Amino acid sequence: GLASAMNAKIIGSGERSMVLAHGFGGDQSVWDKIIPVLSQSFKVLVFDWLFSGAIKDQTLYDPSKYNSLDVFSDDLIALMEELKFGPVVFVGHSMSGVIGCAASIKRPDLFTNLLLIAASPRYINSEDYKGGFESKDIDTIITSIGSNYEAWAVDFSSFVVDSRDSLSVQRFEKSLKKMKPETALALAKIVFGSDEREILGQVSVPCHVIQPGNDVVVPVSVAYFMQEKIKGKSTVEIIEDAIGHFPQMTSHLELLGVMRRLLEF
Repeated sequence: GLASAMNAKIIGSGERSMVLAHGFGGDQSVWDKIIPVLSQSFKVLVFDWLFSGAIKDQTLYDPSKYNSLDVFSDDLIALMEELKFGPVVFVGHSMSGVIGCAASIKRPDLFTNLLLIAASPRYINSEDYKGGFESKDIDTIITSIGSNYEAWAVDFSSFVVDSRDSLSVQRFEKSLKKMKPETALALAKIVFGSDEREILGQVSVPCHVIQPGNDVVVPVSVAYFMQEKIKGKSTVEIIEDAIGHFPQMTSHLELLGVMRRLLEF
């Protein structure tokens, strides 16, 4: 029953298969600008993660089940199996990047390539690793989500979406505001406090780390960290004029250029 709950759709035709997986607080409409071109060359699976505001039944998401990022890769594989879909080029935005990595370790046979878009294995800074945020900042984000959610959604969307693209800032604000605030909080704990650094060494499927030139959520060094740690073939592609965390919304032709180069279409 995962396909109906997750609003799963396969868009396009032909012998190439792709999955587009949205990130924190989003839904599948984040892909709207690039899905027309991609569907000319790929069968594209899009869906909403069960935390999304787009899920019709907002009571489905249980933080007791969703207590680590690991659980989402199980959902992904189950959905692909239910759809008899694969193997795929998996395109994962943000949290979905490491989710796709984990999925590829669980089922290497389902994943031909991984494209990670502004992905990070860890946001929290330590002595040996720079993720972009101090632990105290992550805690404050979460208490902000849990104190005045709507205000937080306005501030957060303005923080992480290219301020040159007001329409995209508003689209993401809208998506965030559709979330159940308790679900957003539960999710933020496991995403913003994640540590998936150790799984990278197990990734054997070819990987492409696509990184905005200036993203407050992911410092450039994280992209190069992932490339270094990933076992299989791996490249880093910087989109130099990309700002913020949503290049598929705010630098979409640049992103399609990179994808065309990487995937030869």
